[PDB]
Amino acid sequence: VKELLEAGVHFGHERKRWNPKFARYIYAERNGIHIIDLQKTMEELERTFRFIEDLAMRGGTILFVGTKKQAQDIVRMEAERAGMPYVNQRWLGGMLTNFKTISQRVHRLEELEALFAS
RNA sequence: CGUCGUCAGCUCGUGCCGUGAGGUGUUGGGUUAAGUCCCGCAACGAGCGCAACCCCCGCCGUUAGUUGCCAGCGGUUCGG
Ligand SMILES: [Mg+2]
Ligand SMILES: [Mg+2]
Ligand SMILES: [Mg+2]
Repeated sequence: VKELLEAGVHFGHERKRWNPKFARYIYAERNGIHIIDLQKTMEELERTFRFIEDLAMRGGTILFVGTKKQAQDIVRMEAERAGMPYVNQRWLGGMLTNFKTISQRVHRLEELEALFAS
């Protein structure tokens, strides 16, 4: 019910542009495309999802980062529905390490939403 | 105080990179008088600069008329 759908379009990408440390999961090469194996894919999906199901109800927050044209609005839609923050548009330089500084930009957003209804 | 020159610049906080000096921000294309602004961006902002806030000169209005003008019967030293 997982790989029945994951075998839809959700596997098989970039030809001859490959980071070869990813070759654990890389299955074959047909029409140039490095097709990715689905078995280790789904077990690695469980390895992620066990951690997500732990640290998602432990008060832990997920930060959904996606910048390409392909993954913009389907990150923006599915990111706001668990309270989890996202970056739909260009994710800036140091939102995380410089978080205490970009908190000032969030507060300027709040003190500008004060100036909207003003 | 003159000067580079009213020239568009010089920086900082924090983050990143770099052993380090130091970058980055401030590069790039566009744009203006301008580091002016926006689009991308390891940058996000901020400070002094620029601009604007000041004043004159421009037009119009309100108030005010011992300057000002004939519109007015009309004096008339016959002259604002
Ligand atoms: Mg500096
Ligand atoms: Mg270091
Ligand atoms: Mg400036």
